[PDB]
Amino acid sequence: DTKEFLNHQVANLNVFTVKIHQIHWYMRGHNFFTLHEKMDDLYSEFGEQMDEVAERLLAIGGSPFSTLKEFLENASVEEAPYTKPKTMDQLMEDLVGTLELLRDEYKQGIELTDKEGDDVTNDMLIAFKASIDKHIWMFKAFLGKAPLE
Amino acid sequence: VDTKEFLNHQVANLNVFTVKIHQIHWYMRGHNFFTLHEKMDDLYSEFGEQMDEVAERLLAIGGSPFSTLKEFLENASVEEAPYTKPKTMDQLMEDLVGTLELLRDEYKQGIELTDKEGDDVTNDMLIAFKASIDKHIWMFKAFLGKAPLE
Amino acid sequence: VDTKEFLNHQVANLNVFTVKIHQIHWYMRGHNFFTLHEKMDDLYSEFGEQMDEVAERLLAIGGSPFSTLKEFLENASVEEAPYTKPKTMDQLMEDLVGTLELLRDEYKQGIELTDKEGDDVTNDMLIAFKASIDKHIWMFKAFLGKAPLE
Amino acid sequence: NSVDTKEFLNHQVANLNVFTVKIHQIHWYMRGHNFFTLHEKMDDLYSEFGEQMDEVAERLLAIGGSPFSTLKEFLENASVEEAPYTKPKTMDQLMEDLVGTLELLRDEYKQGIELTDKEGDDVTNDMLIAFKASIDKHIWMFKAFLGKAPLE
Amino acid sequence: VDTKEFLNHQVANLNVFTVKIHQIHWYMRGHNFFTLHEKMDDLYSEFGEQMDEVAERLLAIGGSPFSTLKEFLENASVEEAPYTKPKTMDQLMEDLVGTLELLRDEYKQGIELTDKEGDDVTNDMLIAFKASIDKHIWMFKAFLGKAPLE
Amino acid sequence: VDTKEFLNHQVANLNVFTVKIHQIHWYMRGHNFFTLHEKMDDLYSEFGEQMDEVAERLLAIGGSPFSTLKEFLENASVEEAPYTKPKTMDQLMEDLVGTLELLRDEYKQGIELTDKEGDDVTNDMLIAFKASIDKHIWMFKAFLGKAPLE
Amino acid sequence: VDTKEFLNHQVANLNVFTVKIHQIHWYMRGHNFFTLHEKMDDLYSEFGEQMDEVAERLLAIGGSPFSTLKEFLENASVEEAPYTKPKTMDQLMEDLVGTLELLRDEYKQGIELTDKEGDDVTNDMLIAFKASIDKHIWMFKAFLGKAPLE
Amino acid sequence: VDTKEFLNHQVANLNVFTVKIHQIHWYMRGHNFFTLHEKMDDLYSEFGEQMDEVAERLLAIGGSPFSTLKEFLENASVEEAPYTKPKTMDQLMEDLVGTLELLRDEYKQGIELTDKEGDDVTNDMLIAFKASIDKHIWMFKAFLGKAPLE
Amino acid sequence: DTKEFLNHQVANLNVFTVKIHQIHWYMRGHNFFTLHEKMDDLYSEFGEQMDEVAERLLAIGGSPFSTLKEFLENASVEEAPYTKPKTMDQLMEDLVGTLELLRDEYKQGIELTDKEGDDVTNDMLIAFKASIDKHIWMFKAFLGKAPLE
Amino acid sequence: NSVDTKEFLNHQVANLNVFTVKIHQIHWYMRGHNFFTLHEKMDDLYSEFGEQMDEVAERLLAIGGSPFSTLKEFLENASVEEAPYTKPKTMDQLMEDLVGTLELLRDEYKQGIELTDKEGDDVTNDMLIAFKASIDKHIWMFKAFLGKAPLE
Amino acid sequence: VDTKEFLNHQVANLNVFTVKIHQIHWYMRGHNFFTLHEKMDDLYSEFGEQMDEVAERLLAIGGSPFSTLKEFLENASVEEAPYTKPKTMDQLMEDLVGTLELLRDEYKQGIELTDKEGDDVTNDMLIAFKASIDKHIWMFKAFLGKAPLE
Amino acid sequence: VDTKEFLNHQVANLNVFTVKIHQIHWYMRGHNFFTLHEKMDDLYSEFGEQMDEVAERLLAIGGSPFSTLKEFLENASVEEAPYTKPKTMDQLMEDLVGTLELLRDEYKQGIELTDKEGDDVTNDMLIAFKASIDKHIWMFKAFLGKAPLE
Ligand SMILES: [Zn+2]
Ligand SMILES: [Zn+2]
Ligand SMILES: [Zn+2]
Ligand SMILES: [Zn+2]
Ligand SMILES: [Zn+2]
Ligand SMILES: [Zn+2]
Ligand SMILES: [Zn+2]
Ligand SMILES: [Zn+2]
Ligand SMILES: [Zn+2]
Ligand SMILES: [Zn+2]
Ligand SMILES: [Zn+2]
Ligand SMILES: [Zn+2]
Ligand SMILES: [Zn+2]
Ligand SMILES: [Zn+2]
Ligand SMILES: [Zn+2]
Ligand SMILES: [Zn+2]
Ligand SMILES: [Zn+2]
Ligand SMILES: [Zn+2]
Ligand SMILES: [Zn+2]
Ligand SMILES: [Zn+2]
Ligand SMILES: [Zn+2]
Ligand SMILES: [Zn+2]
Ligand SMILES: [Zn+2]
Ligand SMILES: [Zn+2]
Ligand SMILES: [Zn+2]
Ligand SMILES: [Zn+2]
Ligand SMILES: [Zn+2]
Ligand SMILES: [Zn+2]
Ligand SMILES: [Zn+2]
Ligand SMILES: [Zn+2]
Ligand SMILES: [Zn+2]
Ligand SMILES: [Zn+2]
Ligand SMILES: [Zn+2]
Ligand SMILES: [Zn+2]
Ligand SMILES: [Zn+2]
Ligand SMILES: [Zn+2]
Ligand SMILES: [Zn+2]
Ligand SMILES: [Zn+2]
Ligand SMILES: [Zn+2]
Ligand SMILES: [Zn+2]
Ligand SMILES: [Zn+2]
Ligand SMILES: [Zn+2]
Ligand SMILES: [Zn+2]
Ligand SMILES: [Zn+2]
Ligand SMILES: [Zn+2]
Ligand SMILES: [Zn+2]
Ligand SMILES: [Zn+2]
Ligand SMILES: [Zn+2]
Ligand SMILES: [Zn+2]
Ligand SMILES: [Zn+2]
Ligand SMILES: [Zn+2]
Ligand SMILES: [Zn+2]
Ligand SMILES: [Zn+2]
Ligand SMILES: [Zn+2]
Ligand SMILES: [Zn+2]
Ligand SMILES: [Zn+2]
Ligand SMILES: [Zn+2]
Ligand SMILES: [Zn+2]
Ligand SMILES: [Zn+2]
Ligand SMILES: [Zn+2]
Ligand SMILES: [Zn+2]
Ligand SMILES: [Zn+2]
Ligand SMILES: [Zn+2]
Ligand SMILES: [Zn+2]
Ligand SMILES: [Zn+2]
Ligand SMILES: [Zn+2]
Ligand SMILES: [Zn+2]
Ligand SMILES: [Zn+2]
Ligand SMILES: [Zn+2]
Ligand SMILES: [Zn+2]
Ligand SMILES: [Zn+2]
Ligand SMILES: [Zn+2]
Ligand SMILES: [Zn+2]
Ligand SMILES: [Zn+2]
Ligand SMILES: [Zn+2]
Ligand SMILES: [Zn+2]
Ligand SMILES: [Zn+2]
Ligand SMILES: [Zn+2]
Ligand SMILES: [Zn+2]
Ligand SMILES: [Zn+2]
Ligand SMILES: [Zn+2]
Ligand SMILES: [Zn+2]
Ligand SMILES: [Zn+2]
Ligand SMILES: [Zn+2]
Ligand SMILES: [Zn+2]
Ligand SMILES: [Zn+2]
Ligand SMILES: [Zn+2]
Ligand SMILES: [Zn+2]
Ligand SMILES: [Zn+2]
Ligand SMILES: [Zn+2]
Ligand SMILES: [Zn+2]
Ligand SMILES: [Zn+2]
Ligand SMILES: [Zn+2]
Ligand SMILES: [Zn+2]
Ligand SMILES: [Zn+2]
Ligand SMILES: [Zn+2]
Ligand SMILES: [Zn+2]
Ligand SMILES: [Zn+2]
Ligand SMILES: [Zn+2]
Ligand SMILES: [Zn+2]
Ligand SMILES: [Zn+2]
Ligand SMILES: [Zn+2]
Ligand SMILES: [Zn+2]
Ligand SMILES: [Zn+2]
Ligand SMILES: [Zn+2]
Ligand SMILES: [Zn+2]
Ligand SMILES: [Zn+2]
Ligand SMILES: [Zn+2]
Ligand SMILES: [Zn+2]
Ligand SMILES: [Zn+2]
Ligand SMILES: [Zn+2]
Ligand SMILES: [Zn+2]
Ligand SMILES: [Zn+2]
Ligand SMILES: [Zn+2]
Ligand SMILES: [Zn+2]
Ligand SMILES: [Zn+2]
Ligand SMILES: [Zn+2]
Ligand SMILES: [Zn+2]
Ligand SMILES: [Zn+2]
Ligand SMILES: [Zn+2]
Ligand SMILES: [Zn+2]
Ligand SMILES: [Zn+2]
Ligand SMILES: [Zn+2]
Ligand SMILES: [Zn+2]
Repeated sequence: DTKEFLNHQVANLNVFTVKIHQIHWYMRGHNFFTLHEKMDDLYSEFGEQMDEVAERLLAIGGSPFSTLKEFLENASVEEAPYTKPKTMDQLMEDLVGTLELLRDEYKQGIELTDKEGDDVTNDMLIAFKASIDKHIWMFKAFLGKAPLE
Repeated sequence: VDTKEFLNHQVANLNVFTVKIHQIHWYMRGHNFFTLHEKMDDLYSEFGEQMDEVAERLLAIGGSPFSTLKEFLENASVEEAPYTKPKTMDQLMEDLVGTLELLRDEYKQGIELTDKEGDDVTNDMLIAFKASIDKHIWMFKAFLGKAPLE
Repeated sequence: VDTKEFLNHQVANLNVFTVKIHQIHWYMRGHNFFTLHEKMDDLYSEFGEQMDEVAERLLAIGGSPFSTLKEFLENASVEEAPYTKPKTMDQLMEDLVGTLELLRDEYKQGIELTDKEGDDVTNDMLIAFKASIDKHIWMFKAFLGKAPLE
Repeated sequence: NSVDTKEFLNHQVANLNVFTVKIHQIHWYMRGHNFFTLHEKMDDLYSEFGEQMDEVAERLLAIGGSPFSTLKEFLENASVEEAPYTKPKTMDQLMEDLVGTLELLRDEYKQGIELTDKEGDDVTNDMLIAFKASIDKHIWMFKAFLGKAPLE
Repeated sequence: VDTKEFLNHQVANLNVFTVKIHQIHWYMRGHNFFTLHEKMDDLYSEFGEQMDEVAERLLAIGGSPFSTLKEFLENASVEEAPYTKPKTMDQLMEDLVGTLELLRDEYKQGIELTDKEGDDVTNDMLIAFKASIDKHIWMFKAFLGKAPLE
Repeated sequence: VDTKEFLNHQVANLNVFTVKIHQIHWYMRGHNFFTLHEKMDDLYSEFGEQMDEVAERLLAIGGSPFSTLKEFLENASVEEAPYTKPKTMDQLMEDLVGTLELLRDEYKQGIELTDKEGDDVTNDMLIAFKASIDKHIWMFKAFLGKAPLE
Repeated sequence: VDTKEFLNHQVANLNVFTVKIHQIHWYMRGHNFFTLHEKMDDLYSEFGEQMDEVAERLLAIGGSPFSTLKEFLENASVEEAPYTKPKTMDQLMEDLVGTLELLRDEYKQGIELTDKEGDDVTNDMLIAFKASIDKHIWMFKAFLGKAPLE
Repeated sequence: VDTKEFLNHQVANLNVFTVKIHQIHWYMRGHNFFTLHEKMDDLYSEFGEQMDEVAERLLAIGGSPFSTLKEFLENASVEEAPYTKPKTMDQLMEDLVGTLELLRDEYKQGIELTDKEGDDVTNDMLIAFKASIDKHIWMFKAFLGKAPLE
Repeated sequence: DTKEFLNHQVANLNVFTVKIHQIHWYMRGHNFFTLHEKMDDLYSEFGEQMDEVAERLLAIGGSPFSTLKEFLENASVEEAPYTKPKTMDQLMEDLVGTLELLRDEYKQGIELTDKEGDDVTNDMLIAFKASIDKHIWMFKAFLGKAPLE
Repeated sequence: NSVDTKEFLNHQVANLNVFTVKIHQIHWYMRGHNFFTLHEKMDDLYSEFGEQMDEVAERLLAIGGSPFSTLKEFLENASVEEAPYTKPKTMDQLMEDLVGTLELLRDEYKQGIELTDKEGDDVTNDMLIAFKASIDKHIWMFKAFLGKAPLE
Repeated sequence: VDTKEFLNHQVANLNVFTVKIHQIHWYMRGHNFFTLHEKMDDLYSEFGEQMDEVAERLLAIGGSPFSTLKEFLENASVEEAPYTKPKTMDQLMEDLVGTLELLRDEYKQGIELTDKEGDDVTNDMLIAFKASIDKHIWMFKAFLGKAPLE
Repeated sequence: VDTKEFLNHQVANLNVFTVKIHQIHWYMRGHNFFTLHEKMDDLYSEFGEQMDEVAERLLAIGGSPFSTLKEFLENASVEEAPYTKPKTMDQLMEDLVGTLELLRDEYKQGIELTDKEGDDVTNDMLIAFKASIDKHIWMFKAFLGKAPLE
C-alpha cells in the first residue's frame, strides 16, 4: 500500500543523500567545483523531498523509519564504501543509476496512489518524478548520452 | 452539485473559517499564547490565499462567487460560535481541528467531483489545498498529543 | 455609547468593508482593471490590518470583540449588496468612496469620544486611521474627477 | 494509431515562440490610455510564457525528444497565426488578438492534457495543467479588461 | 514636576527595566523557554529603542539625561531584585507584568503632564510608547491566563 | 489665517528649503565634506517627503497647493541667497540651522492652529514633523559645539 | 555660449521641470490617476538625479551652478503656469511632452556643443540623458495615441 | 542604408541569435554541460535585453521594428541551422563564436553609420553592445584555447 | 590520532542528524511548533558541522566514511527505533544526552589536537564545542535544570 | 588557591554594562565637527559591546555560573569607572575616556585569556581572544583618530 | 605608442594606485580618520575594478597585460613612496589628488589616441573612467578647500 | 624573527599572491575557463581580505606594514613570473597550488611563533587563515586529480 511505499522511499532517500555526500567529498576532476556545488544543490533538494515524504507519511497516519538500521534494512538503493580513487564519470554514472531507480519506483508509486485514490501523494510523487526526470536529462547530457540511453 | 457550486461553497467555508481563525487569534489565553498567536496569523494568511485562489478560479470558469457576509452565512457549512464564556486553548484547538477535518472531507469530495467532470485544473488545485490541510491536521493534532487520524 | 462598543462597531464595519473590497476585487470590469485590481488588494491588506489593530486594541482595554459573521452583520453600520447585475467601474468606485466617507465620519466621532473620556491611545490610533482614510478619499475621488470634499 | 506526446510538445514550442514574438508586437506598437500598465504587463507575460516555452522544451528533451530550434521550424509547425504590423490599431484590437491566441493555447493545451492522460504520462499532464491554469486566469483578466465575461 | 524631570525619571526606569529583561532573559527555566527567550530579546530591543528616543528627545528640548548607573538607581522608581533563589516562569512573568503596569501608569501621568505644559511632541511620543506597553500587557497577561485589566 | 493657507505657506517654505539644501550640497568645502554631503542628501530626501505629504494633506482637506516657483517665491517666508563669494562650512550650517529654527517656530504655530480648529490629523502630522525638526536642530547645533537652545 | 553656461541653463530647466512634475503629480484627475501618479513620482526621482549629476558635473569642470529659485527663474527657458482652473489629464500630459521636447532639442544642442569643444565626458553624459528623454517621449506620446515624432 | 534599416536588421539578427542560443542551450552535451548551460542562459538574458533596447530605441526615433518571425528570417544576416545530427561542444561554441564575430563586424559598421548620420545616441548604444560582444568573444575564444583575434 | 577521531565524529554526527529527524517527526506536545523549527535549525547546524569535519578530514589527507554501514559500525552515538508515542521531555533528554556525549568527545579531541600540534582542527573543535555547550545550556534550561545537572 | 573563571566572567559582565552606559554618555553629550560620524560610531560600538556582554553572560551560564542581573551588582563589582556629565567636554576628551576604558578592558581581557588558558577552558579562551582582537582594532582606530600611535 | 601599450601602462598605473590607496588606508591619522578610511576602501574597490576592466579590455584586443609587480614598477608612471616619517591627513589627500590628476591627463591622452585609431569601445570606457576620476578630483579638492581646477 | 616581521612578510607574500591570482585570472585558457575565472575572482577577494586583516592587525600591535610594490618585492618570499610563453591550465593551477603550499608552511611557522610569544590573537587569526588555505589546497589538488598531500 501507500504507507509501505512511502517508508521504503524514506530509506531510499536517506541512503541516496548519504551517497550524494560520498560523491560530494571524493570527486576529482576538471568539473570539480561545478559538480561540487551541484552536489550540494542535490543534497538540499532530495533532503527536502525526504522531509516532505516523511511528513506526508505522518499526515496519513503512518510511522516513518527514523534510524540508520531501519534505513539499511529496508532501502533498495545500493551503497558502496569508497576504497580507491574513482573518476568523475563513474560517480556520475552511479548517481544517474540511482536517479533511474527512483524514477521507476516513483512511477510505480504514482500508479499505486492513483488506484488507491490518494490524489495528494499522487500529485506529490508526480512533481518529485518531474524533478528527477529533469535531473536525469541534465546528468545524462553531462555524460554525452541521450536521456533514454 | 457541480464544480461551480462546490467552489462557491468553499468560498463561504473559507471566509467563515478565516473569521474563526481571527476568533481564536483574539480570545486565546494560555502558556502557548505567542506561538499560537503568530501561528493563527499564518493560518489566516494561508487560507485567505486559498479563498482568493478559489474565488478567482470560479471566475475563470465563468462563475460568480459569493461576495457578502450574508451569502457566506447562507451557504457555508462551517459552524461559527460567538465568544461568550471563557474557553481553554485545547478547546479552541479542537474546534480548529474539527473545521480542518470538515474542509478535508469536503475537499476530498471536490477532488472526486472535479475528477468526474474532467476539470483537471480545479482537481490539481484542490489536491494542493488538501495537501496543506492534511499537513495542518497532522501538526495541530500532534500539538494536542493525538494521532493525525484520531 | 462608550469606547469599547465603538471599537467593536468598527471591527464589524471593517470586516464588512474588507468583504466588499474583495467584491470589487473580483467583479470589476473595464479599462482600468489591473490597476484597481492590485489597488483593491492593497486596500484589503491595509483595512484588514486596521481591523486587526482595532480588535486587539479593544482586547487591550478589557473588552470583547465580535468574532463571527453574524455579530458583524448585526452590528455593522456599513451596507453590503450582493452582486447580481453588472455594474461599471465608476459605480464600484462610488460605493468604495461612500464607505470611505462613512468610516471617515464614524472614525471622527470615535476621535471625539475617545478624546472626551481621556483615552489618548485609541485617540491617536483613530487619528492615524482617519489620516489614511482621508488620503484614500482624496485619491479615489480624484480618480472619479471630483474634489475630495465633493 | 494515436499521435504521441513529443509532436504535441514541439508543436507547443513553436506556438509559444510565435506567441512571445506577438507579445513583443503588442509590447511595441501599443497606444492608448493604458500604455504603461499594459506595457509592463506585456513584459510580465513575455517572461511568463518564455518560462513556459523553456520548461516545455526541456520536458520534451527529458522524454528523449528533440525540440525545434530554428525560426523556420517554428513558423512551419506553429498553429498560432502572426500578422506584421502595418496599420495603426487600437488597444482593444491588440488585446483581442492576445485573447484569441490565449484561447487557442488554452484549447490546444486541453487537448494535450487529454492526450497525456491517455498515454499515461502524468508529468506532462500536470505541467500542462499548471500552464492551462495560468492561461485561464489570464483569459479571465484580459476579457475583464475588455468589459467581457471570461467565457464571452 | 515638569517634562524634563519626568523624561529623565523614565530614562532610569527604562534602564532598570532593560536590565530586568536581561535577568529574566538569563535565569528563565520552563517549558516556554525558547519562545519567551526570543520574546525577551524583542522586549530588550523595543524598550531599549524607547529609552534611546526618550533620552535623545530630552536632549532635543535642551535637557540633560542621566548617563550613569548611579543616577539611574538614584532616580528610578522601578524596583530591581538580584537573583538568588530559583523562581518559576509565571513568577518572572508576574514581575515583568508589574513593571509594565508601573510604566503604564507613570506614562499616563507623563501624558497628562506634557499636555499640561503644552509639549505636544513628547505627549504623542508617550502616547505611542504607552500604546505598545498596553498591547504587551494584554499579551503577557493573556500568557498567564488573566484578563488584561486583572 | 486658517489651516489651508498655513499648509501652502509651509509648502513654499519646504521647496525653498530643499533648494537651499542643494546650495549647501554643492558649494560646501572643508574637512567634513563627505559626511555633510551624504547628510545633505538625506535631508533633501526627508524634507522632500515632508513636502509631498504636506501638499497631499492639503489636497485631502480640499485645498489647492502652490505648484510653481513663482508662487513659492510669492508666499515663502524663508530667505534664499544666491551663491557669489565662497562661504565656510560653519556659515552654511548656521543658515541651515536658522531655517530649521524658522520651520520649528512656524510648525509650532501650525500645531496651535490645527489644535484650535479641531483638525487632529494635521495636528499629529505636524507633531511628527516638529519632532524630526527638533532632533535635527539638536544634531546640527551639537555639530557646531552649541547647546540645542542656543 | 560655452559648456558651463549651458549646464547651468539645464540646471534651471531641470528644477522648473521637476516642480512642474509635482504640479501634475498633485492636480491630476481622471481614470488613469494612480498609474500616472506613481509614474510622475518616478519622473521626479529620475530627473532629480539628472539635475544633481548635471550640477556636480558643472562643478567638476570648475563651474558654479545656480543654487536659488531666483536664479532658476532668471535663466530657465522652460515655462511654468500657476494652477488656477482645473485641467484635464491629456492637457497635463501635453505640457509634460512639450517640456520633454524642449529638453530634447536643447540637450541635442548640448551634444553638438560639447562634441565641438572636445568635452567627451559631458558628451557621453548628455547622450545618455538624451536617450532616456527620447524613450520617455516615445512612451508618453504613445500614451496619447500619437506617433513619437508628432 | 540608414539607421532605421540597420537597427531593424540587427533586431532580426538578435532574434535568430537568441533562438540559436536556445539551440545550443538544449542540444549541448559534454563535460562542460552545466557551466555552459547556465552561461547560455546568461547569454539569452543579455542579448534578449539588447534586442529589446534596440527595438525600443528604433521606436524612439519614430521607426517601426519587425515584429514577426517571417520578417526576422527575411531580413536577418545570421544563419540558422536545424539540429539533425549530434555535434560536439567545441562545434557549437565555434558556431556561437562565428555569430558573435558577425555581430561584432556588423555592429562596427553600425557605429560608423550612426556616426555618419549624426545619431550619437544609437552610436553610444552600439558602442556598449559591441564592448560586451568583444568581451564575450575573448572569453569564449579562450574557452576554445584560441587567441581573441584568431 | 586526529583522523580516526574526525571520522568517528563523522559517524556520530550522521547518526545524530538522523536522531534529530526522529525528534523532528515524532514529537507531540504544547511546544510542538517551537521545538519543530528548533529541530530544523539543529539539523542544519550539525549538518554543517559534519560537512566541515569531513572536509577537514579530507584536507589533512584522510578518508571519511561515506556509507550508512560504516556509520553504524563506527559511531558511538546510540539510536533507538521509534515504537510507541513518547513525551516531549523524553525526546529532549535523549537530545541533551547526545549533546553531552559530543561535548565530552569533542573535549577529548581538543586535547588530542592540542598535543599533536594541529591548531586548525583544535580551534574548529573549540568553536563546535562552544555551540554545543550553548545548546546544552538552552535545552537543559528548557527541562528546568542547571547546565551542570 | 587560584581565582576561577566565573568570577572573572561576571566581573566582565559588570564592566561591559558600565561600558555600554558610558558609550551612551558619549553618544548623547558629544559636540564637535565629528558629531555624526562618531554618533553613528557610538551606536555601532554600543551594539558590538552589547553583543559581547550578552555572549559573556550566556557563556557564564553555560559553565553553570550566575551572572549579575541588577545595576547594584554591576556598580559594586565593575572595575570600570563612570563619571556623570557635568561640565561640557571636547570631542578629544570623550574619546580619551573611551580609549581609556578600551585599554582597561584590553588588559583585563588579557588576564582572562591567561586564566582560561591556565584552567584549561579553551572555549572562554577563544571567545576572549576574539573580543580582545576587536578591542585592539578599536584602540588602533580611535588612537589614530586622536593623531596618536595605537600603543601611545 | 598605440592602444595596447597604453592599456598596459594604465594597468601598471592602476595597480600602483591601489597599493597607494591601501597606504593611506593604513597610515592615516587625524580627526577625519573613519570617513577617509571607509572612503579609501571605496576607492580601492573602484579603481581595482577599473584595473580589471582595463586589463581584460587589453586582452579583448589581443594584447598581453602586465601581470607581475616587477612589470608594474617598470612600466608605471605613478610614483610611490614608502611610508617612513608621519604625515598629516591633508598631505595624504594631496598625494591622492596628484595621482588623480595624473590619471586624468593620461586618460585624456588615451581618449585622444583611441579616438584617432577608431577604437570607439576603449574610447567610451576611458570616457567613463575619466568621468568618475573627474568627479573624485572635484570631491577631494573640495575636501582640501580648493577649486577642482586649482 | 618575531610576530611583526612575520606579519609584514605575509603582507608582501599576500600582495604578490593576489597579483599572481590576477595573472592566472587573465591569461587562462581551456575548457574550464569560466569556472576558474570566477573562482580566481573569489580567491582574489578572499586573500585580499586576508591581506587587509593582516596589515590592520600589524597596525594594532603598533607595527608599520609595507605599503609599496618596492617593499613587497623586496621582502616577499613568493615568486612571480611575467607571462611570456603560453601555458596550460594545469600549469597555472600547479603554480597556484605551489604558492598555496608555501603560504601553508609559512603560516604554520607563524602559528608556532605566535604561540611561543604568547600572542593568542594573531595565533587564532593565522589559525583561521591556515584553515582556509588548507581547504583550498585540498580543492585545487582535487581539481588536478591529486591527493591533498601530494
Ligand atoms: Zn546552488
Ligand atoms: Zn538540482
Ligand atoms: Zn530536513
Ligand atoms: Zn521538516
Ligand atoms: Zn515540518
Ligand atoms: Zn524498492
Ligand atoms: Zn482518483
Ligand atoms: Zn490525476
Ligand atoms: Zn504538484
Ligand atoms: Zn565524460
Ligand atoms: Zn453548498
Ligand atoms: Zn504547558
Ligand atoms: Zn496580534
Ligand atoms: Zn511563522
Ligand atoms: Zn501553517
Ligand atoms: Zn484577496
Ligand atoms: Zn486577488
Ligand atoms: Zn487576482
Ligand atoms: Zn458542504
Ligand atoms: Zn480528464
Ligand atoms: Zn498543483
Ligand atoms: Zn494540552
Ligand atoms: Zn480606455
Ligand atoms: Zn475607463
Ligand atoms: Zn500596489
Ligand atoms: Zn492604499
Ligand atoms: Zn488578521
Ligand atoms: Zn493579528
Ligand atoms: Zn452598536
Ligand atoms: Zn454605526
Ligand atoms: Zn468614467
Ligand atoms: Zn464633533
Ligand atoms: Zn481611458
Ligand atoms: Zn519598455
Ligand atoms: Zn510586473
Ligand atoms: Zn501575468
Ligand atoms: Zn529561455
Ligand atoms: Zn533553460
Ligand atoms: Zn535549463
Ligand atoms: Zn495545433
Ligand atoms: Zn496514471
Ligand atoms: Zn499538480
Ligand atoms: Zn504541477
Ligand atoms: Zn474597451
Ligand atoms: Zn509543557
Ligand atoms: Zn519574534
Ligand atoms: Zn514584543
Ligand atoms: Zn543608542
Ligand atoms: Zn542614538
Ligand atoms: Zn525621581
Ligand atoms: Zn514615578
Ligand atoms: Zn502558568
Ligand atoms: Zn490632543
Ligand atoms: Zn497643548
Ligand atoms: Zn546616512
Ligand atoms: Zn536626517
Ligand atoms: Zn515628490
Ligand atoms: Zn507623491
Ligand atoms: Zn501621494
Ligand atoms: Zn503668508
Ligand atoms: Zn567649525
Ligand atoms: Zn502620531
Ligand atoms: Zn514604476
Ligand atoms: Zn520613467
Ligand atoms: Zn539631490
Ligand atoms: Zn548629490
Ligand atoms: Zn554627489
Ligand atoms: Zn540662457
Ligand atoms: Zn485622453
Ligand atoms: Zn556611455
Ligand atoms: Zn572532463
Ligand atoms: Zn553566471
Ligand atoms: Zn555573459
Ligand atoms: Zn521585452
Ligand atoms: Zn520593453
Ligand atoms: Zn537586410
Ligand atoms: Zn549586414
Ligand atoms: Zn576542446
Ligand atoms: Zn564620438
Ligand atoms: Zn555626430
Ligand atoms: Zn530557524
Ligand atoms: Zn540552534
Ligand atoms: Zn552537507
Ligand atoms: Zn560541502
Ligand atoms: Zn565543500
Ligand atoms: Zn566514541
Ligand atoms: Zn601547539
Ligand atoms: Zn591555542
Ligand atoms: Zn574558531
Ligand atoms: Zn518539562
Ligand atoms: Zn574639524
Ligand atoms: Zn541618534
Ligand atoms: Zn555603522
Ligand atoms: Zn566598530
Ligand atoms: Zn542583549
Ligand atoms: Zn540573548
Ligand atoms: Zn540568548
Ligand atoms: Zn578587574
Ligand atoms: Zn588545552
Ligand atoms: Zn578561534
Ligand atoms: Zn573564535
Ligand atoms: Zn584631536
Ligand atoms: Zn576636528
Ligand atoms: Zn581635521
Ligand atoms: Zn562609503
Ligand atoms: Zn569613490
Ligand atoms: Zn580583480
Ligand atoms: Zn575579473
Ligand atoms: Zn610604456
Ligand atoms: Zn606614463
Ligand atoms: Zn586641514
Ligand atoms: Zn589632446
Ligand atoms: Zn621575511
Ligand atoms: Zn576536459
Ligand atoms: Zn573577468
Ligand atoms: Zn563563486
Ligand atoms: Zn575559495
Ligand atoms: Zn583593503
Ligand atoms: Zn580596511
Ligand atoms: Zn579597516
Ligand atoms: Zn619567508
Ligand atoms: Zn599564552
Ligand atoms: Zn578565529
Ligand atoms: Zn587536468
